[PDB]
Amino acid sequence: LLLVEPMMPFVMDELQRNYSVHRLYQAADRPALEAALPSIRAVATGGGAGLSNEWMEKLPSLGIIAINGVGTDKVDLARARRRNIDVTTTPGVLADDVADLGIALMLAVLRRVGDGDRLVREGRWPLGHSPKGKRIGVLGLGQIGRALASRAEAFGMSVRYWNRSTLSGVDWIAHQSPVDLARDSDVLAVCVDASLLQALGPEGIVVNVARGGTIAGAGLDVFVNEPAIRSEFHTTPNTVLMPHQGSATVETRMAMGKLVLANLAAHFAGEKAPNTV
Amino acid sequence: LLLVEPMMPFVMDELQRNYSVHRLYQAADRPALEAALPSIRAVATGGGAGLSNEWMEKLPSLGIIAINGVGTDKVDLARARRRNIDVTTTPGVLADDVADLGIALMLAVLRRVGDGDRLVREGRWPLGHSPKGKRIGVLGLGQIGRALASRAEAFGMSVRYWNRSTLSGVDWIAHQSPVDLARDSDVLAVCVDASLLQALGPEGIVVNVARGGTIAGAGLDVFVNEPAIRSEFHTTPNTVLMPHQGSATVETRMAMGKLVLANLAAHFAGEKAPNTV
Repeated sequence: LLLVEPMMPFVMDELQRNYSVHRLYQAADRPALEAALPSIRAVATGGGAGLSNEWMEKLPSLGIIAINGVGTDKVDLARARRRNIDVTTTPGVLADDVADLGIALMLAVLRRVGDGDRLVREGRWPLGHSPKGKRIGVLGLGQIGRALASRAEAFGMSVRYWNRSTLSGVDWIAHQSPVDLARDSDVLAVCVDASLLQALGPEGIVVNVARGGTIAGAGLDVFVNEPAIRSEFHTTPNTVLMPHQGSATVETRMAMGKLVLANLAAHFAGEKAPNTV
Repeated sequence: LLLVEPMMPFVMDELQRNYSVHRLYQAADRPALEAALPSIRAVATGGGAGLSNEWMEKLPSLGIIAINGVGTDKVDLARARRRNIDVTTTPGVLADDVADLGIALMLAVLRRVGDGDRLVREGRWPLGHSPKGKRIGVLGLGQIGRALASRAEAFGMSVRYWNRSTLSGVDWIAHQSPVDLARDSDVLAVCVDASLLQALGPEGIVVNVARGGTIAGAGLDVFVNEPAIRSEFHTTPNTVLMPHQGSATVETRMAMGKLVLANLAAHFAGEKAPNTV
């Protein structure tokens, strides 16, 4: 198969067992890759790389593109369909961990875990804030959104959210719009402005986990244009940053690999891949 | 009154209102302090400073020593009692926040929040671990211990503890001894060895919140001999450190100050202070 990207060593080993694997990225198998083109039926890739139309046209036998991830911007979905190729993903596997990091970053800002850690490390050794009884506003109550809210309930936080729709079974309150949400939040969780930022007040904080002195802090794991990131952040204050590590756990990556394996053996088994999109 | 230590500006203001306050630590009121000695009935202090016997003997009218804290090693309890002095504390106020930091440090090690934050800040931009389905062993299931366990349940963790006694109402399992606990834990929470450390294995981690390559990490907020702390820590790996910030929140310190105020006005009101110990 065509392995467009490296995945985990042990997702690799699961491949080199069932499959003769040609890695697009390794020079040491460019020849045998070229050879194999007509007898290549499977591509394993990630959301970031996808599979260009050029490469697709190079693979006449290709029947499946298995995406280690849920991103589809890097592959032409309908085009594969017209070539009768199955394009799969790995749904419902990463939200919890993304929600863990969101909470971790939150405690990190709340409790000065960055500023506090360096000051000991920088042999330099300010009161923090408790989450208890504070309004957590959640922007986008999806999978990641719900996970993060319940986790936030354990800290004595009251949940409010923006919405898209209202959720049954919980006592969380829904706000009409994002600014409504901000004016009623002590910590804003972005799980999908200046004026929004301004409505959070000087005690409030923002926590990013999705895409890229008037506020008291921010914990950001995702930024616009990455990783050539603003620069001021590393300088800013009351800021905890992450190299987009939302889903970066062994467990999640292992859960995602197994899914990728599952759609593979399925297709080679004459079946329609279960995670076809 | 005798204010042995600084407390929060607004605990201060609550004092300078009801009380003529002489700060032992400020030179600018050493005279008026000396004067006041015989007409001083109240000391406000913290666990670290207490009130030496020498000073106690200097204060003939003293009827109350209000401790902003629960530490009593820095004051002779029975001696005050024999002088009929009421020594109060501020119980049941800080456990939750100490448990918050314990969890925060945990996520911090689990999810490489230190190593991850600097690498972005150090413009340098390793898979982490999820807590879900991992055994959290709790060493000392007291107030802080219980708070921390429930918070850990929200992350999909299974609670085990060492014990002192068994807790009704929950499905947490009790282990006979500390080493038994270690051999059955993925994260060890110290809330009260080499062999214990060794029983945690190479994936396990230790999180300190109480007193001072064979393990995968550690988050320490309290160390032996502080703050002249080992030094190797700042060098060690997979380590998040805190300048003993267990209780360092505004809310907790505010909750503690109010208690201290309460025992004060009580005693001057001819009553027996409520937090007398």
